[PDB]
Amino acid sequence: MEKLNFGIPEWAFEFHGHKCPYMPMGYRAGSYALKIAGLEKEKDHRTYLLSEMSPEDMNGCFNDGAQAATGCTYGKGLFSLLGYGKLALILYRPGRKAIRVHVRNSFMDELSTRASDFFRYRKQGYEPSEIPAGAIDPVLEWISSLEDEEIFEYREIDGFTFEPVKKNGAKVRCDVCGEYTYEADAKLLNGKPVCKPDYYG
Amino acid sequence: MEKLNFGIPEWAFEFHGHKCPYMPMGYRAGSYALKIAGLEKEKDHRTYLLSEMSPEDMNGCFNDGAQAATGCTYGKGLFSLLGYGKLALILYRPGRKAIRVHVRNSFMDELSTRASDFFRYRKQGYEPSEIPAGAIDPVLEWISSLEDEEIFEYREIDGFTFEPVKKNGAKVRCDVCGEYTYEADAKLLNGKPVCKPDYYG
Ligand SMILES: [Zn+2]
Ligand SMILES: [Zn+2]
Ligand SMILES: [Zn+2]
Ligand SMILES: [Zn+2]
Ligand SMILES: [Zn+2]
Ligand SMILES: [Zn+2]
Ligand SMILES: [Zn+2]
Ligand SMILES: [Zn+2]
Ligand SMILES: [Zn+2]
Ligand SMILES: [Zn+2]
Repeated sequence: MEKLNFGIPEWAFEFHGHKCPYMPMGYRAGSYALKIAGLEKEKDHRTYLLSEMSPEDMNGCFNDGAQAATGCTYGKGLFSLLGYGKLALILYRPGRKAIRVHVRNSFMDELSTRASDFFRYRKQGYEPSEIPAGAIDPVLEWISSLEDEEIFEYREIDGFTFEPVKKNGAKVRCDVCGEYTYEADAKLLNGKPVCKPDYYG
Repeated sequence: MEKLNFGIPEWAFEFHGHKCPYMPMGYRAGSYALKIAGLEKEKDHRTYLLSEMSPEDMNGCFNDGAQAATGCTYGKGLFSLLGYGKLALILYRPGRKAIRVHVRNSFMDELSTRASDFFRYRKQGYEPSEIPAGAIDPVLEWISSLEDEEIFEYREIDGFTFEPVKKNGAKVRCDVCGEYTYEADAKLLNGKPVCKPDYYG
């Protein structure tokens, strides 16, 4: 698709399912990383995107936006988390210096004020779909009015290296349940391929 | 957005970036899991989706489709991989029996024949965007012509339990670099919060 809501494609909101400040921020961050790199969105498996967040962080919606803006998705094996707890992305394409993008602390301080209504709802436990548009639309409008430079900082990293997980497409029927199992995940039980649930159980 | 290409929303293809058989299969699987469960797409953080694939499996594009169909995304903390190497999903909403959906081996055998052109290109190393439409469009048309029952099997699991990762939104300025760091990922160095890169380096 192709049409914008608060400067973010409408499709990105349909993927994510709701309006919140972090998915747009992640989208903006991913777009900015590409602009800096002089790259277009990734259609295939060439460029890597690493988020500095961890699974324990709230606001992981940032990662949906980042994947959405760059085409470096978790499913394609191009998106991963480093676990540092920072609102930052590292775009890396082998043979080039990686680009790190960080959301400014000063932007975060202003977002806390600007989006206090939205965050008060979230603190009480209301899911984003239950939050009134008046509490979120002005925040997204504000974010869309800012230049990339007002939200983010960046730098090139010199010695960055990253080797992704080695992938394998071969499959074999599990000896116990009969289901096709990717060889990479099959266990051997007396010379026969067995899926993990049947091996360990 | 809202318009279909081969029975899959056009937006899902823009997110993923290219045409391949597995993203649509994952989309179909996720949609079927919801239909069986009697649930609508997840706008927020209520339902969990677990893929039985691992990061070492080729065809992880299945996972983009699954997230896209269900609204159970990796960014929202609702999507995870179990690492069994099966083309299967488990939809789970606390207080109900989980639903497991498996892509039939027989469907996989027919896909190998039906999509031999596409897979020959992939075996040579051509990325999906470089593959001619004639090698992929008839495969997607075929998939759209099949009923859910022709592609998948399902079952309810009785004793399924899953506790997601405990999340925390609090942040503190790292004592060394000054960057806001989610407390959940901060290290303590003589009573001061330090981000992992500054702690370990
Ligand atoms: Zn969100
Ligand atoms: Zn910074
Ligand atoms: Zn107010
Ligand atoms: Zn609620
Ligand atoms: Zn098995
Ligand atoms: Zn794909
Ligand atoms: Zn089966
Ligand atoms: Zn041919
Ligand atoms: Zn190529
Ligand atoms: Zn630090």
